Amino acid sequence: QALLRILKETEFKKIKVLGSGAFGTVYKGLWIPEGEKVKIPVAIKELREATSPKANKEILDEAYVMASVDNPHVCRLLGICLTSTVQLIMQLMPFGCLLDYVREHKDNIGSQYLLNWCVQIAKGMNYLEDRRLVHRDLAARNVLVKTPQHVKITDFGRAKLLGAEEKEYHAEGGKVPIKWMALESILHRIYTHQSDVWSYGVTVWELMTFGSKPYDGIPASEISSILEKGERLPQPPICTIDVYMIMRKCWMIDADSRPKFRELIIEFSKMARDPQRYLVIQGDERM
Repeated sequence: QALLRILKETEFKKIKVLGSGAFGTVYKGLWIPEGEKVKIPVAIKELREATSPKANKEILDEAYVMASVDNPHVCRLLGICLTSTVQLIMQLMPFGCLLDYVREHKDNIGSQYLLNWCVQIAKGMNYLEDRRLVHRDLAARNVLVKTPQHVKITDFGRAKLLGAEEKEYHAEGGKVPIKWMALESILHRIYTHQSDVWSYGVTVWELMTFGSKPYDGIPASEISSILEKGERLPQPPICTIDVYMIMRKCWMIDADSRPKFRELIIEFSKMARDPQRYLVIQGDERM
């Protein structure tokens, strides 16, 4: 139940950069246990910014849950460095993220695969919700491919554990993935399990469009007022009215009108067992 290992930042050798963003940077690296000569390849995700004692406490709480995940669709935290800068130690994911996968396999991805990825992502989110984690970071670039049949949700220190009494999380200022965020989050910096549902919706949009960019063209600044105007992301060309109407429910203004992750698992599960009733892909069953 409590498995989290806290390691010395001196036990890691960075080897190459796998990626970098605003929020931090992922290294291909090497763990070398102190007192040991064995070297073991890890991914090292270290946060761009330094953190307050409050920030660390929250990352530390979330980290203890992450280090103990049962679920096939969430990446387990291997270890953590609470040194100068925080570093999450994750297992290497050589296929990379689902966002990349769908962009360069666009022509061989069938309705069956898309709908299965949605079920798996929802299962991982539903499980995180049971562990009381609000993910705050769900996007296609944060779903990793273990095999094309098997995807996993990963975290970069942004998830937040909720006290047994709490239903919200109110966040500080800073950089945010504003085009994946529920409107409450953008307006009031409040996050809940239901704002996670909003992001699931955008992530499913990302997949159904084979890697399209959300609100591409609009600056972050307008997003809030465009959503207030009623605009949402457009219906993807392969979506039936049934799939799209679900995305639209994920982007409802009242977060209690959005579906639950357990309902999302049920809907996409039935769709997943008759893919061609719901997605209209050209050459679909020829892939």
